[PDB]
Amino acid sequence: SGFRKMAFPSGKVEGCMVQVTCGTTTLNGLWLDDVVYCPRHVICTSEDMLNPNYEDLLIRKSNHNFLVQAGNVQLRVIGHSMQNCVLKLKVDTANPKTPKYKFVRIQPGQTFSVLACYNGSPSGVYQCAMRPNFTIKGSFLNGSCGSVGFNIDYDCVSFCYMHHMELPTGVHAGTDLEGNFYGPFVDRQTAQAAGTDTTITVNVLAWLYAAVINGDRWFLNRFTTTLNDFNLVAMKYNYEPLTQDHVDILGPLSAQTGIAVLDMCASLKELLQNGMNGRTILGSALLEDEFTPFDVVRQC
Amino acid sequence: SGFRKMAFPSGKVEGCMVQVTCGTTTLNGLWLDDVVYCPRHVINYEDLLIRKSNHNFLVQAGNVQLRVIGHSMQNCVLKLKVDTANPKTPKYKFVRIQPGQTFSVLACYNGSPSGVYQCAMRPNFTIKGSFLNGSCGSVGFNIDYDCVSFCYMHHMELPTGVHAGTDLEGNFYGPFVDRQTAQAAGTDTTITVNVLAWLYAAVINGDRWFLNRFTTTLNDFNLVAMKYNYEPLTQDHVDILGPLSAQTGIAVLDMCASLKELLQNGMNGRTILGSALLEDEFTPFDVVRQCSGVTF
Ligand SMILES: CN(C)CCOc1ccc2c(NC(=O)Cc3cccc(Cl)c3)cncc2c1
Ligand SMILES: CN(C)CCOc1ccc2c(NC(=O)Cc3cccc(Cl)c3)cncc2c1
Ligand SMILES: [Cl-]
Repeated sequence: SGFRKMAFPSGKVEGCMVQVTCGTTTLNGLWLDDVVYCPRHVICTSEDMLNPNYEDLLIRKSNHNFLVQAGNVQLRVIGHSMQNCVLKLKVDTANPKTPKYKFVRIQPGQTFSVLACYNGSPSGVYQCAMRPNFTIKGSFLNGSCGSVGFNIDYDCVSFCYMHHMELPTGVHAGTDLEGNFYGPFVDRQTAQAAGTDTTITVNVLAWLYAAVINGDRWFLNRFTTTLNDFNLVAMKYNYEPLTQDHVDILGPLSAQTGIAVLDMCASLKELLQNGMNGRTILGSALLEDEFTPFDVVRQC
Repeated sequence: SGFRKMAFPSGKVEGCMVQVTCGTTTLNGLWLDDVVYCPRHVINYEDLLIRKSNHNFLVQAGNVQLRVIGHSMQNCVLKLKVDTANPKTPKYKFVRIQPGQTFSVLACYNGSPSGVYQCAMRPNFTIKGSFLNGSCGSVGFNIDYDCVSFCYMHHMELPTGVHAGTDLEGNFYGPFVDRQTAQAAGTDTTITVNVLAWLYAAVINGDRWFLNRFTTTLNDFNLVAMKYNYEPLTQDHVDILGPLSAQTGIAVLDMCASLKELLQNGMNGRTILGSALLEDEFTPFDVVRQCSGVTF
């Protein structure tokens, strides 16, 4: 019993964190086999950030300009290449702590653990989700760039995010491990703003099923709804549309609790209309959207 | 920017988790040097233990079976002497924490770490954890520099869904016993010094709507706080909040008048750090650590 925001154990990722220095800029790198992956803006000065020409900046660099430090040991850079917004530094030593891993690009609504690092040293681990507007609501300070997001399903680490920047509203933007940004962002100091954010509907419904599994039923009702009527109501509260794929994904939790997805959609509509009335659901006074249907089944 | 419930990196603890089986019972153990620590309920405990032999305890570290060469009981923890020292044993200490203090939990099943979360020792000595059957022996910890301080070992779930356990010397937190009997957590209270620390974290992050021009005496604040089931605020707590008070320019008793108005009037449809409730599971040290980026 109980329901917590749970992160994956970070050990397999801690053994991969290194510090990367280029000129006056220092950030974090991910050392897997003989390659260190880091944001390409490590080659930039703050002056270069408005309109950097990364190809022009990188051709001017030599291997010995990149200072890589793994713990108290200096790694030797023997090559470099740029792949989208990530720099891949070939090193002379393979990481003996390299776990079984994959690079995965996630969709909005998906959750992952973040190992926040500074100077190649892990400082903390927290759980978060890719927002519908492609930002993450992280907890990051200057020097956290290169900190990674991951999932550990079984013994394989799936790296899905690398931190690159903080937007003016305090939210964060980054790329997958192939250097492709999530969202319409660029690694440039230019007028960029996150689009209006919305609530991850399929995740709130999963969390309502978690509340039912944990004994809480106060919010249930005798009503059902059509998917279209639910979406018409949900849009008004800045909730993401619920698709038939989401209804299908909620099938197992619906079968376990005996509450049809559209019946649970009707409790959600009522909660949006009424508020919580001094009550809580799983210790929260707000509707939680950072637990996927998969996370609920795994934890409960 | 941003404020998350953050746990310590769990790596140094993952390398210590093992599975312990005795008869039909399987739970988790903590392998430090040549000793495996686990809840004694895995087996009148001294009468039950005298009947056991070393080979009855099946200890598994990954895909390797460890040989038990001895055993002893210390309070509610069983200490299994093994023939192999853990090469991954980190620098560690066993520490007993106070209510209000926070720690990270590495939840395990079958000696395998499944998750890490951050939590607080409630004033009623329970923890609001997330645990299923088989989680027993999962440990709570903090990290100071490169030293792991083990402070909690999970033993059981109470009827209300909250959890109870011991320090690593086997002493329970709270008035609990490790047996099947009618036990209930006492009425819980809010950790006042922690809510104030989280209000300072909100100010540091740009959330100031709850600030007011007023101040209060410590006595008047405590008279009001005792009415809302909030823990008393001591002069030690006021002293501990000193650094955050100096950084934000808001005196502790000035922040108390804000908390008093929040208790009497409510949040009024507003949120603080994305929450509609007052959060009490961040200590003043956790706030300074997260808002400064201390590493391990
Ligand atoms: C001042 N106040 C907002 C405190 C927090 O300050 C910060 C300041 C910087 C942060 C950061 N770094 C960058 O954004 C660097 C950068 C700049 C332009 C483009 C790119 Cl691609 C990269 C990352 N994460 C968090 C950061 C919090
Ligand atoms: C509510 N229930 C239907 C679902 C959750 O099931 C549980 C069931 C058991 C849980 C558990 N184990 C024990 O309590 C075992 C035990 C029994 C009596 C005395 C002692 Cl000292 C130990 C630990 N942590 C979580 C547990 C969640
Ligand atoms: Cl995905």
